[PDB]
Amino acid sequence: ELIKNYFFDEGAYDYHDGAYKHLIRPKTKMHKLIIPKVLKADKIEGNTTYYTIHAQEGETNILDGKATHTWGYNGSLLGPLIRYQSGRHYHLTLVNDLPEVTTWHWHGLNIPGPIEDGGPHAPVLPGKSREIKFDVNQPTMTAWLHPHPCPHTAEQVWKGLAAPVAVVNPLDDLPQLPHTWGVDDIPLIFQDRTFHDSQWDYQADYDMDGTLGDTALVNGTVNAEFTVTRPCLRLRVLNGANRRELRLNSDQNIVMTQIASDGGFLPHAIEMTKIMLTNAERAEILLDFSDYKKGDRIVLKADDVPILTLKVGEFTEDNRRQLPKTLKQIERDFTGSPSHQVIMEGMDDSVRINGKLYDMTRIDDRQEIGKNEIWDVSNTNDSMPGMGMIHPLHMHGTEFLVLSRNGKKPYPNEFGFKDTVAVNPGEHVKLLVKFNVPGIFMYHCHILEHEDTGMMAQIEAVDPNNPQHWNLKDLC
Amino acid sequence: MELIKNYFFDEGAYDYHDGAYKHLIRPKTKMHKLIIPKVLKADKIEGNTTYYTIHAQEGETNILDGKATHTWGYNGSLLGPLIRYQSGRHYHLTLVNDLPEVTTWHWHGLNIPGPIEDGGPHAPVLPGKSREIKFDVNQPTMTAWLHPHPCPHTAEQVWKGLAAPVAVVNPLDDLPQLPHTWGVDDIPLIFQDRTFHDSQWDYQADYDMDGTLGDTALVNGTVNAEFTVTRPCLRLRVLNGANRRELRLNSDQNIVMTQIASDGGFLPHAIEMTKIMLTNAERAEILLDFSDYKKGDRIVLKADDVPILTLKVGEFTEDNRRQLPKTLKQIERDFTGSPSHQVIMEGMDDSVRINGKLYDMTRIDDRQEIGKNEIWDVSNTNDSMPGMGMIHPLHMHGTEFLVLSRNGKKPYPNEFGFKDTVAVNPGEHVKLLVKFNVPGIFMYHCHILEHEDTGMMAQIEAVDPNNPQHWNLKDLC
Ligand SMILES: [Cu+2]
Ligand SMILES: [Cu+2]
Ligand SMILES: [Cu+2]
Ligand SMILES: [Cu+2]
Ligand SMILES: [Cu+2]
Ligand SMILES: [Cu+2]
Ligand SMILES: [Cu+2]
Ligand SMILES: [Cu+2]
Repeated sequence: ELIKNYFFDEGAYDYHDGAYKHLIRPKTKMHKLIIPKVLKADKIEGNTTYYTIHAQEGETNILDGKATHTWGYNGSLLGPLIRYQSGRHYHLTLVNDLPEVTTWHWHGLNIPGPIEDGGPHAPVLPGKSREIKFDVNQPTMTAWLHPHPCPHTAEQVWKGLAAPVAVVNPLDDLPQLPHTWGVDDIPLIFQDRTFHDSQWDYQADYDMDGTLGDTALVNGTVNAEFTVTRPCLRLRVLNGANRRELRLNSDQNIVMTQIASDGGFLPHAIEMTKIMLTNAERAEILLDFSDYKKGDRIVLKADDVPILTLKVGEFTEDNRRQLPKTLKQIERDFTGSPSHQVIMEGMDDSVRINGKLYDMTRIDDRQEIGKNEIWDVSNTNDSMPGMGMIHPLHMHGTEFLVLSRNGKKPYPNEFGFKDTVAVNPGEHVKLLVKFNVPGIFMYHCHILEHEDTGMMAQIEAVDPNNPQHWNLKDLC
Repeated sequence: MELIKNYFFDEGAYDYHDGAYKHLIRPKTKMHKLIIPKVLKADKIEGNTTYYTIHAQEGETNILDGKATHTWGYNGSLLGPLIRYQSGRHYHLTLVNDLPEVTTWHWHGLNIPGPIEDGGPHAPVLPGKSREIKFDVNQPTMTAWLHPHPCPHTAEQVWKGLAAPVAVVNPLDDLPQLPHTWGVDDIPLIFQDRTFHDSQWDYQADYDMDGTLGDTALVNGTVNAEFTVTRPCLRLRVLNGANRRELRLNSDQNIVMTQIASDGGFLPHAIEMTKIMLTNAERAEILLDFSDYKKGDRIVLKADDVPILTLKVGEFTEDNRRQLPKTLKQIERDFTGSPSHQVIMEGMDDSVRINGKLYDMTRIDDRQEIGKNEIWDVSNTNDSMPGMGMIHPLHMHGTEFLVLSRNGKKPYPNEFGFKDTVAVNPGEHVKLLVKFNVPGIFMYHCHILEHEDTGMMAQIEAVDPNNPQHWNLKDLC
């Protein structure tokens, strides 16, 4: 009934690789946890909400010595909480104030591709800016924004470009849940970085099988501590490393109630003392500190290494509210042969999707919008422990259902919608996919060095009432 | 603890189930700034007595952005000002009539001597003439209101534009933690439905015996109302002052409403909810909190899927949040036994009848000794079969009462506090606990005003056993 173990096949974990790097608990002061500021609108005129977002340089005190040269959204590093609302329209002004081209990929949002998507087709030259419009129609969930150029996605994210996104659909939201951002409701944006005189050098730490960093960050903070002012606490976890798998445990094995995955809430909640997330996998979780006095620390650790210390303070309210046994209604009853097939293969430099690398001008698949197709994403690495690797399939422009893993029921927290799934070596994952808008989307391994090296294919979501010519140019 | 994500009353008997119901049309005008009713300044304070003058008058109000709209109003063109009382005080009121027909001043909420001070259908003020009245006030901290209650034009007159919010602060039960800065962190939300004929209100045209409905929603006589929130906590004093329309208040972002009070003062404990339903005259004081909102973000409040008020978040000047006690007000509720009174509300359209009889102004329909706690059994004999039924709100003059039971089950979560107006669903027996404090003749009537007019009104005598006053009843109607 209670889960006390990490989910994916241990034999293929990251630490088996020959160029892994353990996390080093840094000898710095416990820093206070940085909450990303809420992005105010520039104006509201109707059902349209206006947003401006500068991607810009800056210097951030992360260590207690020098500043660190960082890139960031509307800031020095990282980015603000960008709230959307299902059933609204949004005009965004994407300013580029970096010295190289960037994009704005809305990892989670189901908006037209490839321009709004912010995939490798929506470049913004330095100095220049861009405007975009899109409706939003999807469930209540946590998304995020990262650059997705070609082929420098990895470098950019490393530099410090990431930002949490919150998409509240009034129709499936639970406002019982802690919603006081910063107090009872916080992000946990896990990242791994190496410091060279308090500076991040991507070129130095680069590895084509995934760039690892010896120090863990949390919302751009190191040795982060957070004072819990309230009994319930909703963490919105996110692995935004380039490769590192996030193995989240606690030093007192506090029960984590996972209420949501990437693409919205789970049918039912899932209690567990530990959790593994691959790159870009989100998890919304609830902890309860009723049975703790004041001053008691609860350390959260990536693997062996502390990353966030939850210090119990004087509770101001009681913010515990009854939840429904069924968090969200989802039809899962769908059988039949897969009408699509994705064969992820190779490691290091052998990374390829269905034998091919990425061609920006090519369409690699087509699927009618609105229809429920079944995909078969697989991984042909060596299952023999140590030989294998865990690739996470991400798909733009859609949330999908995990139906099965090699015929068997998916892990207990995979019944809810997902836009990012882990694929173990020798595993056939069968997904149920439906595209709501039309347009060109990507599907790619979300280890960002694999993406850069061509583990990226495109799909056209076709409207049957508007066959569209796509004139797609290569940009690299 | 749970969060209420639903209205309360039986959906099968909602207003929209009427054959000739009218959906609310969002009117196509410019967003208007919400009109806050000015404070009623005293005319003089000498001692424990505060002097008040109130002219009911005509005028012309800019509601739509084209032509003016002929309105009736208290000390103004439309509606009226915030009238403040204070428990344990005496008040001399000069009620001036500057209308072209007879009106009264019914103080809906106040527990003052009937039927002259009450402003019931016995306290007419002929045009041009005026009246003076004296009364103490001794009741809890609560939101009341003033509407005209003549025979039988109560409905017409309210429609013309006669209403006013009333605030009664008893020092003994008042919570000064709560936002008290009227116009800033503390505002009314007087919901009214009206139809415009070339920017003009025609009651006669829109009249229906089963309740007059209007295609446009007003809020403090404002249309497309916006209000700038200059502060984190905001205390709305919600009031349905329509003739029939039931106010189903919801938000498109499901902001939690913490109900602190009902009609007759505060609730024992606060009640969080994302939605709420109020029948006519039912008042609800609620708290919204905008902590988790940046600046510029709109929060729409809508009546049954039609916006009525846009709360725009502005630059907070203060933090006005203050910890509230788990118990907002202590109330004895433990009271058993057989009902010593019975009210049988029956009929729709013009079948409206209390215990089989219509309204007779010269007849006393019941008697109860003051001070004592009697139990009533208000009920409704409409058809429970969905569609076929109607929700009648029982109002009683001169008293606040406690809802004990609804068909033997506990009352809705926000009905433990005192009330002067209760909804009665079809097939429902509501058992109330009532006590009159002053003596005098009071009404009890359905507060759909076109029923009150057709004659869904009965009278009760509140009898002082020690000092009876002989009652001779004459009809003006
Ligand atoms: Cu994405
Ligand atoms: Cu991504
Ligand atoms: Cu991507
Ligand atoms: Cu890969
Ligand atoms: Cu009334
Ligand atoms: Cu009354
Ligand atoms: Cu009345
Ligand atoms: Cu009635």
